Amino acid sequence: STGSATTTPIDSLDDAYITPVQIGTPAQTLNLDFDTGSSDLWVFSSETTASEVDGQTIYTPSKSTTAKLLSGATWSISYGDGSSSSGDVYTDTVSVGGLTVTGQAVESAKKVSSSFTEDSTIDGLLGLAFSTLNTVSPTQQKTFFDNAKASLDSPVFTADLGYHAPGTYNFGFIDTTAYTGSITYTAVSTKQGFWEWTSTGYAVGSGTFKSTSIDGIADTGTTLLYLPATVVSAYWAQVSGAKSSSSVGGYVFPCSATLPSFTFGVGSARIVIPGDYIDFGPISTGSSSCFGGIQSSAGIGINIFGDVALKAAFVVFNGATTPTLGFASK
Ligand SMILES: NCc1ccc(C(F)(F)F)cc1
Ligand SMILES: NCc1ccc(C(F)(F)F)cc1
Repeated sequence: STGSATTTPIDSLDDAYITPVQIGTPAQTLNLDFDTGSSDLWVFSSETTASEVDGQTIYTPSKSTTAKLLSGATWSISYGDGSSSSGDVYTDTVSVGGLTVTGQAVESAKKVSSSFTEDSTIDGLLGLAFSTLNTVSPTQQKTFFDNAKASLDSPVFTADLGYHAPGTYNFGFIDTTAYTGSITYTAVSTKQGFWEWTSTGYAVGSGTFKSTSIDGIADTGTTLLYLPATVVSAYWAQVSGAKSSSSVGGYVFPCSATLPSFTFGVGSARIVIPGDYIDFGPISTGSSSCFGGIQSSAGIGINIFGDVALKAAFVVFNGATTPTLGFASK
């Protein structure tokens, strides 16, 4: 079987993408952030502290005839940005675009950090990294993808994120009408639990392609592109007036400038990120300084191919026994 769902940017900057997901019987529809950088399906719920909820749709297990409390199980997660949440665990039926999984672990948030409370458009996360990163204790739980793998026609899902426009998450099949040319596949290391791969190099604008290995993760749950300091310096050196700002915490540039494109290598193929994709607008309302979509990974410890890069391509997450990542222009 297969599944297909539309994903929609939450704001005018493509800061995140939400996808409707049906939980429980009868269905309770929540808009979740599909995150290939984590492995927990957690939701705002009727158990979440009342002061920590500001407009989100909540999951109510007491109204679901298929929800079962997973006795003794707890979860606690901390994200690379300092976000955090925790609670208990239910099992319930979960459907994504027609694709249904029974007995999926649904982690009910009892406490959420402020960054989640202030985001009224995101009702929770659906993790799509490898199940070894799941935080449920004492019994680790499988992701939605891992539980659906056996029933899928093909053990793959694809991300087709839009630039200021809706996109598509497909489960179980590859839409050959959604990309141009061929798909270039590259090896994935699962040793850290991520969709970790190695890019073959980069180029800035119309400049020479620099062949160099960049190890990083494909993360739909991260907004920006985080690359080594040498690469990021070479990019912003081509933008007049650009500078790294300690008070802002990243590279900023004059909003009147035009940004060059950024190319990254996938094997022998090249994915081109248009310069417009790197513009994330004024650092504050009315400011003439704009925030850059390519930032240094030095403070993070790992390079992250976030939405800025991924939305420039059709991306195949091949969860075969030897997992691979496929990239294609679109
Ligand atoms: N999108 C989930 C995520 C967030 C942060 C990280 C970090 F910081 F650990 F790399 C990995 C995955
Ligand atoms: N990378 C996972 C993630 C996704 C969204 C958020 C936000 F936007 F809610 F802060 C935090 C962490």
